[PDB]
Amino acid sequence: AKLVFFAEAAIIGLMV
Amino acid sequence: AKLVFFAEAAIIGLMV
Amino acid sequence: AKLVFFAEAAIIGLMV
Amino acid sequence: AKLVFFAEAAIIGLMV
Amino acid sequence: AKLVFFAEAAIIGLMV
Amino acid sequence: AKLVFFAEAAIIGLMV
Amino acid sequence: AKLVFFAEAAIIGLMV
Amino acid sequence: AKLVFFAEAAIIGLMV
Amino acid sequence: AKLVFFAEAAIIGLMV
Amino acid sequence: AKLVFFAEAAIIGLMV
Amino acid sequence: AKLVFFAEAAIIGLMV
Amino acid sequence: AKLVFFAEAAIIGLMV
Amino acid sequence: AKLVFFAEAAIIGLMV
Amino acid sequence: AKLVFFAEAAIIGLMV
Amino acid sequence: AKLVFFAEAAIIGLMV
Amino acid sequence: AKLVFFAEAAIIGLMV
Amino acid sequence: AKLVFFAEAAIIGLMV
Amino acid sequence: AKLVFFAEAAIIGLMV
Amino acid sequence: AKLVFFAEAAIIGLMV
Amino acid sequence: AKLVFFAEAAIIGLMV
Amino acid sequence: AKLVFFAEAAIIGLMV
Amino acid sequence: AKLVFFAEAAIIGLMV
Amino acid sequence: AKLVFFAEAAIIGLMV
Amino acid sequence: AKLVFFAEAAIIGLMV
Ligand SMILES: [Cl-]
Ligand SMILES: [Cl-]
Ligand SMILES: [Cl-]
Ligand SMILES: [Cl-]
Ligand SMILES: [Cl-]
Ligand SMILES: [Cl-]
Ligand SMILES: [Cl-]
Ligand SMILES: [Cl-]
Ligand SMILES: [Cl-]
Ligand SMILES: [Cl-]
Ligand SMILES: [Cl-]
Ligand SMILES: [Cl-]
Ligand SMILES: [Cl-]
Ligand SMILES: [Cl-]
Ligand SMILES: [Cl-]
Ligand SMILES: [Cl-]
Ligand SMILES: [Cl-]
Ligand SMILES: [Cl-]
Ligand SMILES: [Cl-]
Ligand SMILES: [Cl-]
Ligand SMILES: [Cl-]
Ligand SMILES: [Cl-]
Ligand SMILES: [Cl-]
Ligand SMILES: [Cl-]
Repeated sequence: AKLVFFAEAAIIGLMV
Repeated sequence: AKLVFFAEAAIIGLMV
Repeated sequence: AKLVFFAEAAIIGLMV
Repeated sequence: AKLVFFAEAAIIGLMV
Repeated sequence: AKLVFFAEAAIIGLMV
Repeated sequence: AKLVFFAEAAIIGLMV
Repeated sequence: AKLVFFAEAAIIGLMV
Repeated sequence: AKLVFFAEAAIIGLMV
Repeated sequence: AKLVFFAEAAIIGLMV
Repeated sequence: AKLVFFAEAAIIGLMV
Repeated sequence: AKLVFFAEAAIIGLMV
Repeated sequence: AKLVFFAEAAIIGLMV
Repeated sequence: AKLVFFAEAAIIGLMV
Repeated sequence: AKLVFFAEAAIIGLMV
Repeated sequence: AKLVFFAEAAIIGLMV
Repeated sequence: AKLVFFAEAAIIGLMV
Repeated sequence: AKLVFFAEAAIIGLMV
Repeated sequence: AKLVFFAEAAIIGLMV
Repeated sequence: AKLVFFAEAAIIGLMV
Repeated sequence: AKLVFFAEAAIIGLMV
Repeated sequence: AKLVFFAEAAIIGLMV
Repeated sequence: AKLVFFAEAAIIGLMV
Repeated sequence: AKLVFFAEAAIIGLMV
Repeated sequence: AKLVFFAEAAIIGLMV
């Protein structure tokens, strides 16, 4: 799956 | 180059 | 914000 | 998984 | 139609 | 900002 | 409109 | 050839 | 999953 | 809507 | 910021 | 629908 | 110049 | 095949 | 030419 | 023609 | 933010 | 699943 | 780099 | 047919 | 302007 | 390679 | 006109 | 790399 990253702090990566 | 991330485990970052 | 990645080496993650 | 949205009314969110 | 979401508050879903 | 949704369960929406 | 096909079962064709 | 779909109703699948 | 069609005759649809 | 032209004969213009 | 336009009538211009 | 602007004079906004 | 087509009916071909 | 138009006058359409 | 809008306040549109 | 690959096992490539 | 440049002379860059 | 290809040498085909 | 496949015979893989 | 160009040196123009 | 090539033989390039 | 500009300050131009 | 940038070194900005 | 052509004169081919 592709991996998408967000900066919220904390960085979280979500799978696609 | 653009960096594209995948998750398979292990992360793989591939480039453009 | 979403993190967009480039590689030039240095990896750069910029926030959208 | 990422949720992709369409509208046809019914709203449909499909998972990638 | 494709449904595109925005956040301004309030959520706004606009279509294609 | 644009809104991106993921199904993880729980649905979470992240801003861009 | 463009027609986009998905498989979930059942086929779902959504439009643009 | 790949089949590309439109809807106008009539459904049209054209070959690429 | 997304559905992709090909004309080979016989029409075959492959999942993504 | 965007208009997309094809040639098969006859011309077919399909829309988005 | 860039202005992105939709029409749903109301015209909506959202800022990026 | 997405709204696309052109300048020719006069402005013309066309949609998707 | 390239001709880009929309339909709104009136067909509009704009030059790029 | 897809049809691409150009304004050169005279309008000419080329197949893809 | 295409028209691109920015919010700077004042809204300014630039031609492409 | 472009070549598209699928993993079904067996890998099959379809022409476009 | 992304940076977009225009030639108007004077070159001006607008943020996105 | 569809196979997406990169080259970094090693050729990598990842499944969608 | 992204790898793009074509079929002409012989296969040709070209890169981005 | 449209000619698509790559460079790998050799320049390659492939027909669509 | 961008340059687009077609194979018709004779190769012809059209400006955009 | 394509050059993409960002503003953070300082300008950063990253490539494809 | 919009300025599109490449790098080949020389930086080239072309006008659209 | 993809090769992109422009016309200014002189032809300039730039790459991705
Ligand atoms: Cl945000
Ligand atoms: Cl280095
Ligand atoms: Cl993005
Ligand atoms: Cl997942
Ligand atoms: Cl209804
Ligand atoms: Cl997606
Ligand atoms: Cl074929
Ligand atoms: Cl009908
Ligand atoms: Cl296609
Ligand atoms: Cl801004
Ligand atoms: Cl109304
Ligand atoms: Cl944008
Ligand atoms: Cl021209
Ligand atoms: Cl009407
Ligand atoms: Cl165009
Ligand atoms: Cl699958
Ligand atoms: Cl190596
Ligand atoms: Cl894909
Ligand atoms: Cl042809
Ligand atoms: Cl060489
Ligand atoms: Cl093409
Ligand atoms: Cl202009
Ligand atoms: Cl050099
Ligand atoms: Cl552009």
